[PDB]
Amino acid sequence: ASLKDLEGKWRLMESHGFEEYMKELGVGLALRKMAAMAKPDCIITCDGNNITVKTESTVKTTVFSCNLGEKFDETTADGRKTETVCTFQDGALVQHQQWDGKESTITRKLKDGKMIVECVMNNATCTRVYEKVQ
Ligand SMILES: CCCCCCCCCCCCCCCCCCCC(=O)NCCO
Ligand SMILES: [Cl-]
Repeated sequence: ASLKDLEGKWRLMESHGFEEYMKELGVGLALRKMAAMAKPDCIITCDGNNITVKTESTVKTTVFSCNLGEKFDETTADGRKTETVCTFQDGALVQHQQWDGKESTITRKLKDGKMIVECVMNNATCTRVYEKVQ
């Protein structure tokens, strides 16, 4: 699996543990239900080391653009202001966020033609499965 393998337009097909993950993040109920219901597309572009992740929905669209391994300031879809580093490790794009002495990691990996997005914060894990839009 490679970084360029992640590039493209992706649609959410399956989600597990998302609500609990968002609660661990501190997302309130109203916002949680909105997030869970509006099921996005995630557009990723990989121009060399320069990685852009755009998450699009009818309710909110967020984008970050980073260089691999360089720390950057991210404003997340729920409004957290984090310091983030993306790395590439064992076939996965690893996005590590830190804010308020807390941390979360989001891993994106191509498995069997699908993008698997694993989100961890503390004891709360979320798995989200995306498929490539034709
Ligand atoms: C999928 C993005 C959430 C939908 C966009 C926000 C919609 C409503 C606005 C605010 C509600 C906040 C929802 C959770 C935001 C960030 C949690 C991590 C999302 C993520 O990377 N999730 C892994 C999949 O990319
Ligand atoms: Cl930002």
